[PDB]
Amino acid sequence: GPHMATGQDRVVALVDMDCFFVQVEQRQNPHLRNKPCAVVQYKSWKGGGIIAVSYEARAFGVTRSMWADDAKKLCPDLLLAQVRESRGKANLTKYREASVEVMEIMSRFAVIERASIDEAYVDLTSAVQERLQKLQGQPISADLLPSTYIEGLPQGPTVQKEGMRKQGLFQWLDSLQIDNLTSPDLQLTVGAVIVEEMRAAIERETGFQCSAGISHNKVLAKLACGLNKPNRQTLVSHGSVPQLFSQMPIRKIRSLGGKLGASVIEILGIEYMGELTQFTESQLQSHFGEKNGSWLYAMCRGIEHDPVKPRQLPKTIGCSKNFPGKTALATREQVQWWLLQLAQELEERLTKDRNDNDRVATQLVVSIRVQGDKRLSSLRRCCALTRYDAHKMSHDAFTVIKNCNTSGIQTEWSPPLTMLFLCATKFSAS
DNA sequence: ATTATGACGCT
DNA sequence: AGCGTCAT
Ligand SMILES: Nc1nc2c(ncn2[C@H]2C[C@H](O)[C@@H](COP(=O)(O)NP(=O)(O)OP(=O)(O)O)O2)c(=O)[nH]1
Ligand SMILES: [Mg+2]
Ligand SMILES: [Mg+2]
Repeated sequence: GPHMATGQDRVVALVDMDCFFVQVEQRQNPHLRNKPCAVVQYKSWKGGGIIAVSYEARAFGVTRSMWADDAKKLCPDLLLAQVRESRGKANLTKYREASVEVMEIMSRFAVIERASIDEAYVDLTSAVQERLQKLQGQPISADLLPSTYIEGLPQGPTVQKEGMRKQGLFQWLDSLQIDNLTSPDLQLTVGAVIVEEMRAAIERETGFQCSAGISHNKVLAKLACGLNKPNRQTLVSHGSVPQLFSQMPIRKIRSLGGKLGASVIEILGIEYMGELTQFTESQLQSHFGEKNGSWLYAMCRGIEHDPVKPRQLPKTIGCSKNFPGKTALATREQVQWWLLQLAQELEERLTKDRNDNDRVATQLVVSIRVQGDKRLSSLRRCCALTRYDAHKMSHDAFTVIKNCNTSGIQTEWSPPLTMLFLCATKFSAS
């Protein structure tokens, strides 16, 4: 009743750049704009692997993870841009720099948490209180929400999508009590106004379009963001959760798309998020552990407490390359050469990070994969990172991994290596 | 032969 | 510390 917390204390948004790497390449090359196009890394093997797809190309069935040659079968006029190659490997610097452009604009409006190269959570609670004081009980005009969808509306008592959007928004605004400065629905609405402004600023100052979700926590904001892509934003209210979750496959919720979600489905014999409400918190904890069980009990009611961490910069800076099938490294000279290439890229990125961000990494993590292992990492070993020197870093990585070489011979490497990975971690202010 | 990252939980 | 899971 009156003591049952409803998880409506915060306003949280999730901003995700639409087909990011594609947009970066389309800004640079106008010939790619408003076309089916995709971004690929490498080229020789099956045309390269697609990692980003414009919405025009998605209409033909092109997806991430698809080989470019296969995508061309679905979409013969697909345009391709290739990721830059440096020191023998894909180099993603152009997209990281574009990411920084966007994140610095977002940070003008509120403290953000960088969740990926192209997505950030925003805690808008305080900004919303400020705007509410400025409004002075003035209603919110639909004109201030020109790209906003209200999930679940319209309902009750009509052909085109923009008309649908406007009907739902009008129903939402008509039911708003702008008198009450602590109304959660009002707070979400003002949050949506602020996100319209943030998205307008991003597009004006970078050329990039994005989608966004506005709700009371990170998981609902993330789910909301996906409901109306591209170039739109969606408000998911607390009240919309029962209907939304009643047909929502468990795997759609961030963190339940893998083994844990499969176990929820299999153990409980359910399919949809909403079905979780019928279990007690102790029941869920008994199946899935204390932490997961409490999290699921709250999440299926729309409640989640994970804070938006004030963290605009990545916590690690890493370099990795796969050596699949027959390209695997089977000589010591090979392993040393590729460790050096990875370490030279890492040195370049670390030196730029130190100059930009007043910090220094102190730990080097070396990960390898050996032929035959189905795991991402076969071995992970750390050593000290005391100088930004590529030859030192590559020598240190070789020292920590050299005992994996089964070959009695000194020149050969067996079993051959199918992945190398260097990661700088444990930053300190400098 | 998807690949290149990056975050975080467990023990 | 090293490994696994979840992303994508
Ligand atoms: N190197 C690499 N980059 C990747 C990979 N997957 C994605 N990227 C890169 C390329 C992506 O552009 C970027 C952002 O990832 P998303 O937000 O998941 N996809 P997007 O923004 O394209 O589409 P949407 O409109 O649905 O949000 O990360 C990968 O496996 N490897
Ligand atoms: Mg995106
Ligand atoms: Mg993203």
